[PDB]
Amino acid sequence: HIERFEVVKRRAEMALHGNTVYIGGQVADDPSGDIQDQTRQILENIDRLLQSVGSDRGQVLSVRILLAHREDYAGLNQVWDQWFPEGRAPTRACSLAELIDPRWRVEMIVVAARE
Amino acid sequence: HIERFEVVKRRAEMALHGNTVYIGGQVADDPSGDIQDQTRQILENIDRLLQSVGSDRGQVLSVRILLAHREDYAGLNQVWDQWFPEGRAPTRACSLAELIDPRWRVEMIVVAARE
Amino acid sequence: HIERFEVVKRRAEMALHGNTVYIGGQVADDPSGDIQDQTRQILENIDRLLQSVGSDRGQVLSVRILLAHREDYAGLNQVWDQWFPEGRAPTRACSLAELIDPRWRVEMIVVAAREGHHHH
Repeated sequence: HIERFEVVKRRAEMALHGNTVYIGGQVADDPSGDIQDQTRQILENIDRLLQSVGSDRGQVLSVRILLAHREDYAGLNQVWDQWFPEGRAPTRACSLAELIDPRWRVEMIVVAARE
Repeated sequence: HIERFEVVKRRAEMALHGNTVYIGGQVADDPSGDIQDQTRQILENIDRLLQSVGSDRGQVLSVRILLAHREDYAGLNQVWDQWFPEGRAPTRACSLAELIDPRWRVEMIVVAARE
Repeated sequence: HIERFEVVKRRAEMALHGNTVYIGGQVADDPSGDIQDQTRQILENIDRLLQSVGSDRGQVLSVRILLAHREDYAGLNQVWDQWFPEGRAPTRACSLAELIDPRWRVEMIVVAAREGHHHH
């Protein structure tokens, strides 16, 4: 009784297992912009996915952040550090990575809870 | 007498915690072939591992795919995109990475359910 | 409800969801040391975090290991092999990665169980 969302042959965007939510690699739908813009797009899409299963921004457990360029780290954090409800930031791990599309400045992978 | 010198690797292959399955990084047993062959080997090993604990290919939650070479992306997907039952692909995040053994074309890290 | 530990705007060091423990990216507090030193520092901080919630190093489920330099692989594994009770080491996946601070030789990301009522 795994529930899946936005499913194609290649992937589900999201899978729910009991009360645990898995969200696969998230990138900006419009990767033409800067790190701040792409970060915001990804976080907003995460908001939308979470709301669709009865979760929310305060229920995130872990985020893996794959960052394309070191120079973008401050801009990533500018958006991220203002985002989560007070005292409810998830665990986080950010490193540099080579992503499939050279336009992507960042990719996130998420585990969350659903009450 | 005889003295034996070996390289011995004792791998934590899987850990089960209630109804969630964590699989250690998986690579091809025989990494001499192309991306298609290596991808097939790893997915087949995942079938065997999941079978052994009462899970299956339709119960995968997340797969992190670490691809060694950009040129192998299409070949990875050629196999992957035909693998999963309809509506049952896991969440996925693929990026390029330098792997421990230069022979490996891909490594996969799996979380699955056993219901 | 989720319980979080060592929380700032940027991150919680640890989040507990029922009996599953998530610990975020762990790097050495003092990164001037070699791979063995940094690996020990990281595993000790993981130990402290786990025990604070009633888990322990025999209850880890997965560790993602991001290694900065190929020549450090043997040193990482030397400590790893000295650390965990026989047969109870967690699943792992190690690859080479560029980390944010060039001084960091390794970074680990952890999922663990919190089973029993073990006091530390």
